[PDB]
Amino acid sequence: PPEVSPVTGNPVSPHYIHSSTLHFQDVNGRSLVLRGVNLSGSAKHPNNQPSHIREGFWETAEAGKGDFINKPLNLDDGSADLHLARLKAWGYNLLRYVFTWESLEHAGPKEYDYAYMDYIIAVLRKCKEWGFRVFMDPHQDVWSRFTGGSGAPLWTLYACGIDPYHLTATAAAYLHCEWPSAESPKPQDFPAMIWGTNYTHLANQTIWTFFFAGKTYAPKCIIDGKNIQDFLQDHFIDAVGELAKRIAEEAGDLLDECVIGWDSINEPGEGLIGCKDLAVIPAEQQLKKGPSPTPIEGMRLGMGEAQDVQAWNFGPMGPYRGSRQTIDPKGVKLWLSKEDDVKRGSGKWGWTRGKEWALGTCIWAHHGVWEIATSTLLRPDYFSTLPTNPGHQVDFVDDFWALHWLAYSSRIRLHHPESIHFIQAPVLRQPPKLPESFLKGRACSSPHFYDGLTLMTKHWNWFNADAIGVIRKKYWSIVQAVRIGEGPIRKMIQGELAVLKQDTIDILGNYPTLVGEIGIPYDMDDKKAYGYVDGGRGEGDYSSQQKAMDCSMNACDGPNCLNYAIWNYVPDNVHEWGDNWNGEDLSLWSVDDKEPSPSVIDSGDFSPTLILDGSRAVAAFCRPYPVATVGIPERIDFDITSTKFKYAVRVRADDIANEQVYTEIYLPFVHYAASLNQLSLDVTIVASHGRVEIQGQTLRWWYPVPGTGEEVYTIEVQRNGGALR
Ligand SMILES: CN1C[C@H](NC(=O)Cc2ccc3c(c2)NC(=O)CO3)C[C@H]1CO
Ligand SMILES: [Mg+2]
Repeated sequence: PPEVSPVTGNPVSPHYIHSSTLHFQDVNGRSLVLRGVNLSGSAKHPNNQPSHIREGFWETAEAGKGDFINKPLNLDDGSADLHLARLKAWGYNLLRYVFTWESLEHAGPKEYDYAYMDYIIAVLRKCKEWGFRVFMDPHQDVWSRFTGGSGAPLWTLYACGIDPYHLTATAAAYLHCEWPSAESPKPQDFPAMIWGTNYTHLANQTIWTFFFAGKTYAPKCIIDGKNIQDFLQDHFIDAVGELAKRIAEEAGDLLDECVIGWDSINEPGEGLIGCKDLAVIPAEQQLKKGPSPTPIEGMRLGMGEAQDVQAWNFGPMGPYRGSRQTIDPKGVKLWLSKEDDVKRGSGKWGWTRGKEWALGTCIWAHHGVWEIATSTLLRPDYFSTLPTNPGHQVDFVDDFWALHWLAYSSRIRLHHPESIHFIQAPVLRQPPKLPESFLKGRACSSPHFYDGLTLMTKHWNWFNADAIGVIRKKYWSIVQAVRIGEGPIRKMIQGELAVLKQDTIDILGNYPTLVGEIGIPYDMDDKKAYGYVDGGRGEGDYSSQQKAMDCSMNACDGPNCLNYAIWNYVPDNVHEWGDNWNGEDLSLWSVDDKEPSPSVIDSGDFSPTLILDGSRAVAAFCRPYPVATVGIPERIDFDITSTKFKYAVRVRADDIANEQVYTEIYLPFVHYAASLNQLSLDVTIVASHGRVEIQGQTLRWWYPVPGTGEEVYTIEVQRNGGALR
């Protein structure tokens, strides 16, 4: 690695993690692997406002409030250190830190919650004191909580001319708090993983088109003298930059040593950009479930007109058409009236709206996309090209997302000069070619991956299918994408993670890859493992959950040897409501599943209750792996049943190896302890070269580099006497 930064040309801190090659590297040239969790989804919503509670949901946000203090970690009751000790004891060295635009700018435009950013600083310092590397996640889901997920403050909806209280009657967004109606909600009946379909309902279809391309498809949406595009992007970027600046000015010791970089905006929605025909839902749209209006059908509903729409079920091979369904808004419109914009919109939050921004009527009709009098669609391919140049067919990633990233990454570097750009292309899209003028040899691909079949069906199936192959039309038929049996399924999923690596080197360059999100649902089979069904039979049996996560985790091993962050870790998770967000339940830990310095955790002299009590399928997500390596990682293999761990390293004659520069491997007590009834490893170790040493949950491996060329060394570990109970 170089002696100066490829971004600034200055010398680097000793803690610097290089991100200019296919692997993270410390200053001694050791390849680093960073593995951990997202902390935390609990930060998606304010205190006492879980997704399923409607009381106070709208009122507090209307008053400009947004109390996220002590999320994700309560710094007042001493629980924060225990949680971090548990994560560190599981061997994690990485945290994807979750924060929302709402939590920063809920009071109003440019009225930032500086107390909450100080809280974030206070949490990040504990993380630094516990030895975690962190990168920051500006997080959202289907734009905002008020459109069915998480992210942006309520006032952005009014800024877009939308009356939040008409979203349900229009079916422009499905809110857990208001399912099936705002009058008689039954949050527990909220269909599984339906919240994601909000991306293909009118509110998100509109707002995301504004955000990434307002100047192109909505040129008459002027707000404060700017197109809504700049209004929204400036305000989102300014907010995140305001947090980075604060950290830079008030806690600069965090930068690079702990906070190594910033993720791009989370899973950005595409809106209607690229829609080839507003009259149909393309067969390529992979996710359909429940009532699924086409774009024009949703717009007609947005004007209060009843529509008979197709409903979709999710079957073993993906969505398929069920029965048709009639949505009747009974005349209720989605669009804020002029009167309400004065009382609740522009006049309340403090902006001026342009004369040509028609209110109380559909904004796409106002731009000639369809005619309201006849309810007829006029320009079905309007988002397919540029109105100014119909010859150019749009690519959302290249033409709109990339331009946003350019402005976003610039701000990040402005306040965090040595920041790694963790590049998150839109879900299941390849990243764009980005200019080295902006990457500057300090970037990492941060794609997400989920076992999609397992996540939608909340079941570990005896079959599975190659999602990425289907998207890339690899197979003549979707049936040829199916695999049967653990082996084939695991090999298939490992091959899917390999595509993420291929995307990086082919497109971005010789940079590392890190799976920013990966995980499996624990609320499987109607919560049999929580004891909810079959007269309580199966309570505590996480066999299916353990196999699903073991398969996802194994996919990051093999030849991939990937960095990743598991989704997720929710201190306030419970069996009844899961993660308290849209019925998702992906937490590794729950108080409902229960029956201290850093130095003591490094010592291994802690109680086994810390690493097991409250965990779910801990055998799958707490695994051996090499934190730092002299050379390049070539292959990781770990087997729960036998506890057998095998790691191959490609060592090169030019690599640096000596007494203080060695390979370090985490060996979890969970799999290798003598007993879990001090704690100690009870293992047999076989190394092709060099010597080894054991203390706590840490294995140190000294070996010499080859005299010339490169050779592959191996180390094998296995618990004495089989696996634990
Ligand atoms: C657990 N929830 C799930 C949700 N995010 C997504 O669903 C996006 C996604 C990414 C990668 C994927 C697929 C989907 N689908 C595939 O089939 C394989 O790769 C948000 C997250 C936390 O709240
Ligand atoms: Mg103002």
